[PDB]
Amino acid sequence: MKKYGFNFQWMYVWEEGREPEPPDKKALDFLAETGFNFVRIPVDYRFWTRNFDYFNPDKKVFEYIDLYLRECSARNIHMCLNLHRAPGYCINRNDIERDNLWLDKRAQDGFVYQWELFAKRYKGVSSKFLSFDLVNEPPNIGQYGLTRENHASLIIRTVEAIRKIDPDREIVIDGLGGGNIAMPELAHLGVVHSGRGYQPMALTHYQASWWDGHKGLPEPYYPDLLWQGKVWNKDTLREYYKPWRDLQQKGVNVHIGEFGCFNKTSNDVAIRWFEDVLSLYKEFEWGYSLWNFKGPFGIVEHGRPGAKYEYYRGFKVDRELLDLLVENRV
Repeated sequence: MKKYGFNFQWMYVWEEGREPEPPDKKALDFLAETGFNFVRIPVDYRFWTRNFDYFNPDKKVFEYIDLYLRECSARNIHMCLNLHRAPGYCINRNDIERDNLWLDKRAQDGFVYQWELFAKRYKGVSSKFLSFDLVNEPPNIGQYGLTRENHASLIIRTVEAIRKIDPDREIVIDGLGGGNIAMPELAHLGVVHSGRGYQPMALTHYQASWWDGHKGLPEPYYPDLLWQGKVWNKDTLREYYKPWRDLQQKGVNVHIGEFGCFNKTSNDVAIRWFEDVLSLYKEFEWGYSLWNFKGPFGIVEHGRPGAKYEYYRGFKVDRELLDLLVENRV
């Protein structure tokens, strides 16, 4: 059974005094009632770590993760725990970190220790219900000193550390270059390779303040969107996914950990793009997880101009988008 669901930001970004959110049981009920069976939980290690003191985690905070797992499992939903901001790295505001995970031994030791903590805490929980997504969207080769070699070495070290404690724990790794680049060098590790559905960024992240490349972009149109001297359409998406498909043909399990469109793009344009990526996922037999359930990248009153919402099982949803998400499952 393929994994279809949503990412939830309950413990996504830490701020002084901010407590992680309780699981959104009503949202989880919606997922269960509409056939979704997957939830990705990207977390900020600062929720349990003070001033980079990696080896002194506040384990009391893990009770929230226990709760998320319990509520997901009760509704037959698989939970994928991800370190979004990990010791020494976050794709967003990496400058806030003291260390650099890709080169610093102290950060790597802290990172491995975090994963060993979770491996020990959840040893015995079936992979049917729980998987570990090591680190969200690693940077581009040449950024922060990352190379395919040192990234692979760190992933292998972490995977071996987790497996020494719990050999049955399913592990997921994100593609390089912000989840865009396939990793044939890690194909034999027996882990899920997780890609993304945000291309073309000119469409999905149009007017997204956190994305530097949004500067000077024209109002998105689709298909055949001209961006960076390249025309984007379904054929271009196939080219983009080819390296991932080549790996899947070799026996590697692939999944789309995050995908979606921001809420500044015209809805007709967004829907047209969704039809292409989702039809490709169906053809490839890939599972997928939308970035938001509620929010700009979600199905509940996202806000795109032209969109219409209707009450359905507890929420005001974009029925057209919800239908597309359901129709492309295999």
